[PDB]
Amino acid sequence: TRSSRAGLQFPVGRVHRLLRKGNYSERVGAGAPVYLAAVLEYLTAEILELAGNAARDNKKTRIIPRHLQLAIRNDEELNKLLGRVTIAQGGVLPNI
DNA sequence: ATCAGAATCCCGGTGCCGAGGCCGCTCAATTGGTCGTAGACAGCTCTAGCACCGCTTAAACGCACGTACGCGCTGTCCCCCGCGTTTTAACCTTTTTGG
Repeated sequence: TRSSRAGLQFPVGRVHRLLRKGNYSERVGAGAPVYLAAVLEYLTAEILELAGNAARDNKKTRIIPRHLQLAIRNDEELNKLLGRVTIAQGGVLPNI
């Protein structure tokens, strides 16, 4: 599989097919889906790292939307990235 | 009815084939940088004054804190219905002594 060749866990074939069927360009090079999969995997790893930290901070072993909201709004770079999104059941940060 | 497990089929991966998109080189010449001189309106330094921001006092009145009462999403009382057995009716049948 093309994920194994790149040492990845995200799919390369699926992403290539979505880029192909998304009406983005006439043709798609072979180095774009690998790079994009790597970026997405890095970003999800960062998100899940901070959300797991936030869930342990609450002494829970399973991540809920509240911990995702806390991880997002507590990280400056992520909170700047996800500045317009609202998370259902995410709540708000404690701020008086 | 969702969740876990068995069977298979279709979509990701291998194989091979073609055509062109784009990399590369080379050439043109526009425009962007670079400087220099001259002019003068704009910036600036400063002075001076006052008006507006900020602190302080007062008033009150209208939100919060609190106890008493209100209301449409959920608990009791009943208008409505299909269906049962019943009540009521028009009808048919049979026979009218013995010798």
